[PDB]
Amino acid sequence: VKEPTVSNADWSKPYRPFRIAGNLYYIGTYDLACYLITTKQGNIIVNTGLAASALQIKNNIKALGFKLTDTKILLTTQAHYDHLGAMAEIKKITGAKLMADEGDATVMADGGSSDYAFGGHGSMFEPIIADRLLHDKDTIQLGDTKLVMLHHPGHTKGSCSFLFDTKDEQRSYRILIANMPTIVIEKKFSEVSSYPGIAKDYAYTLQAMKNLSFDIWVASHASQFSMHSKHKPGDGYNPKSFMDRKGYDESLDKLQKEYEKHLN
Ligand SMILES: [Co+2]
Ligand SMILES: [Zn+2]
Ligand SMILES: [Zn+2]
Repeated sequence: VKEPTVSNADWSKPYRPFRIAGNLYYIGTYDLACYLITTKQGNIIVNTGLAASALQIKNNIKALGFKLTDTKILLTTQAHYDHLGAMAEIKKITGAKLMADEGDATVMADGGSSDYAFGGHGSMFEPIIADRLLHDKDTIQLGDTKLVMLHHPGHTKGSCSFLFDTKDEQRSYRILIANMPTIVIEKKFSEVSSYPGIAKDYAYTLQAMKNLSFDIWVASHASQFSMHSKHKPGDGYNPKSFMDRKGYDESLDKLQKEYEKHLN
């Protein structure tokens, strides 16, 4: 396994973990977004960072006063090394069930060596095998929390978002953990031959994502939802700073124009 060169220091830069809304917490790096969802029956972790991120993740969970041994479920939005780098390790240590969008099961099982965009040069992250293959609109229940997986292909063949309700003592929130449909290739869709449905998948995702409704959206990278504009370490609890429909729409507009060009 050889993790590709990382030029962006913020991918490994530690960041102080915080509560976003209800039982949703941010436990990722300065730019690689990882989430903890805490329930009465244990916890869900969504994403890791790079290979070395396992230490920070364990520490972040601890720092919020939760227990790593309460981890029951592992999810990802995206089978790329920047979001699955430490997943094999976290799964080993926790013994949690990994649930994955069927579209990415294969790439995950080979550590990214069959990746349509970065394949052919061996494993880019430690292979993981999912205990559950999820399809569009499958639900994941733990205690009183229920997640809906949304198949949002294109970024990866199985990239996906999660839609779920949480509550604090005053209010309930509909949260989208979105995988934004960014384009990873530099060439035209028509030339990406080992992913024949790539253009149709982007078209489907862009349309499906525009029509979603929620109170709060977050993304796979902190920068993609401007997390550092909405929250500083020490802010305390403030779900409302993550209410940002305009931000979401502006982002999908940009990604729509990108889709039209075919690349970046
Ligand atoms: Co299936
Ligand atoms: Zn990616
Ligand atoms: Zn990424």
